[PDB]
Amino acid sequence: MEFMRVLLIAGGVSPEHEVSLLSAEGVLRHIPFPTDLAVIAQDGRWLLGEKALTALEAKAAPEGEHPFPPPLSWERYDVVFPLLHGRFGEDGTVQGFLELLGKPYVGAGVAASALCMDKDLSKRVLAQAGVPVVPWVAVRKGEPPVVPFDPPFFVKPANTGSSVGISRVERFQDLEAALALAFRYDEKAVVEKALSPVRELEVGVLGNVFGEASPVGEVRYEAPFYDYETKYTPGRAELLIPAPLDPGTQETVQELALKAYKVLGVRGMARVDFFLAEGELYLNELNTIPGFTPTSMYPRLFEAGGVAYPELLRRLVELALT
Amino acid sequence: MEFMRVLLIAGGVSPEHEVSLLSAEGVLRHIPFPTDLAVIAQDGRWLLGEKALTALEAKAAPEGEHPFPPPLSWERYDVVFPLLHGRFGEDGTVQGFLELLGKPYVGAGVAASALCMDKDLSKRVLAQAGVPVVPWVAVRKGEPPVVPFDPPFFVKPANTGSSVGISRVERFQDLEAALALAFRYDEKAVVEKALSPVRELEVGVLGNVFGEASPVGEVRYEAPFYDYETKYTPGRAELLIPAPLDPGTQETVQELALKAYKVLGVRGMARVDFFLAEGELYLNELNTIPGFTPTSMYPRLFEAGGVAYPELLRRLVELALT
Repeated sequence: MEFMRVLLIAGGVSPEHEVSLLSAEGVLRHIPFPTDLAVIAQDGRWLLGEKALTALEAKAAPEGEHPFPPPLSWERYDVVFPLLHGRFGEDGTVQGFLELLGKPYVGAGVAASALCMDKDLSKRVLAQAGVPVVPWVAVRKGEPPVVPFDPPFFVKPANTGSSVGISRVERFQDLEAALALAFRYDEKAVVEKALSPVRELEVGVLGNVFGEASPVGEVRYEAPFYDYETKYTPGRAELLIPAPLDPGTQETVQELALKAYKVLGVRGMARVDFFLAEGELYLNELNTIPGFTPTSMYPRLFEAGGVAYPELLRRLVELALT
Repeated sequence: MEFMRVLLIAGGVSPEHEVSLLSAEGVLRHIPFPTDLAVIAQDGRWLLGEKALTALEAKAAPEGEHPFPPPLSWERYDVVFPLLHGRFGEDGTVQGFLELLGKPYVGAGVAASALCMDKDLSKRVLAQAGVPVVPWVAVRKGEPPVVPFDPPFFVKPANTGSSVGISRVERFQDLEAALALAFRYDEKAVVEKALSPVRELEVGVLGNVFGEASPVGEVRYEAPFYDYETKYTPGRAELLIPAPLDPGTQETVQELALKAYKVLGVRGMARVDFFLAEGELYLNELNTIPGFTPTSMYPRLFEAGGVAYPELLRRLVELALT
């Protein structure tokens, strides 16, 4: 039989554009099938063929040669891997386009993608299904906010990512300004109760609707410091795998992740992020297209779960076709 | 100033293709702005310019000349009215495409469109918000059904329309076959408790998120009969406007419709259908792109609400831009 052909799309117009491009190099090298690359420049225009690869020589591609509907053959590929993050990546827009093209693609479908990107709607569905989430309330522009809890809380646009337009309100006197800021990115915002101390845990899921979970990982912040020999050392995000979790908590994180995954009907993959506070777990968010770089959590979690990077990529493609 | 230019897209690949095409003639004649037409043939291919208009000469267009991404200028229009129903019409796919094109369009966005087309997810959100819906349960292929109620119930694929793949189960012995049928159209199905007697009411909403409601209408079936003078007379669907509703029930139907509309963040319009049984109301479904023909309920409801057909069309375009 002939080789199966995959089309990798990377870059994107969201602020996570550089993270995406960074993943491409790794996906191209390890995907177990011949793979072509197409890049979406920060300005929305696409780069195909030669220009796309050259684009991988930089941290970002503000270029763009082809206006949206790119002159791409599409018929030459069995599956499309839209490795794009946030707005115009994980929100169902690209998925919708690919559906109209009749092309099988990696990851969540239109409904699941759009839902998971809306902080309000996703939480409503999860709460309805019995999954714990942090107390929240949605607020729309023009509408009087009615936060049913303490002043320490986050305010953020409902359908965005990368922490853009987000504010941590200390006093109601600031709530007004915070919403006005958020509304600059989405007419709908959400106000979530800020927890403290709290720990962040992340788990990966692989499969169509009924998936398998990876071990649990923890995201820990390392403050900058003055080292005895090297002197100044910058702050850094530390990914702990496996997470130092007590007997039973790991199992509960995994069950909640898989349950939420099944309810929302997610396909292919998802990195589910949680908050752990006072021995209590809270589903924070589901990411249908998690970062895929070597340092990235999702691939490292499954590596610890016994699934090699190339194996992970191969399974994602196979799931797209089933 | 120059005339504003609108692009009407009609037809579609869903079984409601003929209903859509039928609307086009009426929209083209009454939309208060110069409007161009593009038709999506039943085979998925598009018809532009001259061929599109000629297509309006028949009840259906199985033709199609241009493969999906049609050679349409897009830049020549201020707003796009995708008057397509069901699958590849109201499910967020076309909406996603238009978003990537940066084109303002009539009706619900991607999230709301996909949600409203999923019978399971939409009900979960509505139940979460306190809106009454008929008891239901979602069942996925391979999963053991666990219906928490009586045997008389409907079984249907979760994300389809036009009543395709639907079955009315009389006895559990038939449940098996029913799901197998539904799964032929969607890996996820829903089992809803069938009510009886029950009446069907429909209300229209117009606006972005916070809308205004039209008067309430009732859908009544007229059985075929032998007339004294004309003899045989076929069965027919009777649209009663206003619906003969007791004092207070009309007001409750309207409140629930507007509340559901606001929660789901629907934009532009929606025809909300309800079930009335034992003095109890149940939100049946929200249709983001309701039929738009002269006999159609949505336009007639707003006509009764004082909004002329041309006025309705004009407002839909204005909302797309705000």
